[PDB]
Amino acid sequence: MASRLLLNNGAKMPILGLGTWKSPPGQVTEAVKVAIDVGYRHIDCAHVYQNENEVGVAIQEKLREQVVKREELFIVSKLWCTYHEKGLVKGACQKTLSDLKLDYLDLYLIHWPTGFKPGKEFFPLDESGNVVPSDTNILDTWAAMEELVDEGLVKAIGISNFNHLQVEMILNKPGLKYKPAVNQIECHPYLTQEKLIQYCQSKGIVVTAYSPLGSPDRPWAKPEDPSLLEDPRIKAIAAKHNKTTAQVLIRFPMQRNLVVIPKSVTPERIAENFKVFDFELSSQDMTTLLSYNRNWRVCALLSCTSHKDYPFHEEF
Ligand SMILES: NC(=O)c1ccc[n+]([C@@H]2O[C@H](COP(=O)([O-])OP(=O)(O)OC[C@H]3O[C@@H](n4cnc5c(N)ncnc54)[C@H](OP(=O)(O)O)[C@@H]3O)[C@@H](O)[C@H]2O)c1
Ligand SMILES: Cc1ccccc1CC(=O)Nc1cc(C)c(S(=O)(=O)NCC(=O)O)c(C)c1
Repeated sequence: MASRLLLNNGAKMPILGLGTWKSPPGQVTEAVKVAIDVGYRHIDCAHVYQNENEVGVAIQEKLREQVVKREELFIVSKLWCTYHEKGLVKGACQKTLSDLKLDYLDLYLIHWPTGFKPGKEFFPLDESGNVVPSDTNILDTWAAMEELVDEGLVKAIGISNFNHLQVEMILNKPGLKYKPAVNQIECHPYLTQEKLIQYCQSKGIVVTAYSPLGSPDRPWAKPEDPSLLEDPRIKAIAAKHNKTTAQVLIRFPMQRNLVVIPKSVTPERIAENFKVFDFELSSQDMTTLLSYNRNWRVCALLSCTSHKDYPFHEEF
């Protein structure tokens, strides 16, 4: 199938990208270099991951070696919650561009709809442990994001972890200049997101599925949580196609017209995860995979369930 998807800004976004959350600074440079060598042209980053400087080193080296041209790459980053205030958005984007060593981003996303109190702490908590919110609203933050497009800093803007009512809020914003091009959300067989995906696609918004493998290395992974990589039913489907369960889990969202960003710092897995364009899951396989949904969430942002903009109280 097509290796890239058309965005509403006219640009094409590679449907397969490399995730970098939890990728150690001392290993992420080699991971990104190997990914580019193998064919990856889309890298998903974020200032909150604390490794954007090292990711930038890999990108610059490959541009310098002439393995790829800048226009061939699709680099994505995200605005953290403590910079939702209108006057802090540009500076947050500039820090990311400085670390990645690029003069523009192909896509910049609002990481979460929730704004936090500005400061050096990524998760500011009060004397009682709750996250301290900021009195900023999604609409004002969006206007600040639109300004980055007009200034040439980013080619497209989008959102992440927004529920359908929050997406609707932006689409109905008075004076809306640029519609969100992408909504990056958690999606895998245990959290299929049928309703939200249908809603977004019907509005011309491309959906990127994160944690496609169930984020086995998530820090809060409890010793006996569900495990997609070891689900016997998924292993059976992979065996039938002579592919690994990870390849099946990556091919799954692709056939739903979604962009997918598996994360890996292991050279052999980075290469294996890219060999997903040579096989096809049947309609029966897809429907079966969709039946495994349990509404199980890897990223629930539990510390902000009290925030006025917490996205997961709504059904979708
Ligand atoms: N917008 C948001 O709020 C948000 C939230 C969560 C995630 N994300 C993004 O989505 C990306 C992916 O999600 P994620 O990091 O949560 O997890 P993931 O991609 O679902 O899983 C990553 C884990 O799977 C392993 N792995 C990779 N390929 C494998 C293979 N072929 N076989 C067996 N194991 C394999 C990795 O190990 P090794 O690395 O050791 O190989 C790592 O432990 C992120 O890195 C980030 O860019 C964004
Ligand atoms: C428990 C624990 C132990 C060691 C190191 C970190 C943590 C907690 C942790 O990982 N926090 C956290 C960090 C980030 C950076 C995000 S996030 O919002 O950035 N989502 C992940 C992503 O975007 O890939 C979230 C939700 C929680």
